[PDB]
Amino acid sequence: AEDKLANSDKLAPKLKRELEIIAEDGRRAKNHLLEANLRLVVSLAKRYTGRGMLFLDLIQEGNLGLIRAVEKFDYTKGYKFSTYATWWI
DNA sequence: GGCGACCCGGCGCCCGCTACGGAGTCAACTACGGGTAGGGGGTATCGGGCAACGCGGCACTGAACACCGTTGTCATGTGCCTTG
Repeated sequence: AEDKLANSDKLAPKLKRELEIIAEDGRRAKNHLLEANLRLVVSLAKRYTGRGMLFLDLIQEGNLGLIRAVEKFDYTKGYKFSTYATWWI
């Protein structure tokens, strides 16, 4: 939807708003996924705590890795998101 | 419903200096791609060492004059002897 909106060719206004709405719903689902995986990322932050970096800082950096991973994740892989994410985390 | 205790946090300090011990720390991986950094190779540019000239002090050139200084020199003046 956002790809089609990004193109310069003219689209109908109602169709453009529908595409924007679908992209917004995708954004909402993205944040749903991130909040779901917050627990995994804090677990992996535990896994590297106590090495001179504050635990919440490690959590935040892992969260950066998490947003990267979701930005690079899709169902085309026949695996759960948990297995794929942990590498990027 | 402001007083009221009380409660609680929250804070704030807690004589002076010397002099007086040591120390030192548990949890991935690899692939790429660039960029720099070093290496030697070679090259234009700057710096240090010798030959030709110029001075400069003095030095010789004494040669040619000068400065006293000396014994050359002397035509011309005292002293004794002979004659008016």
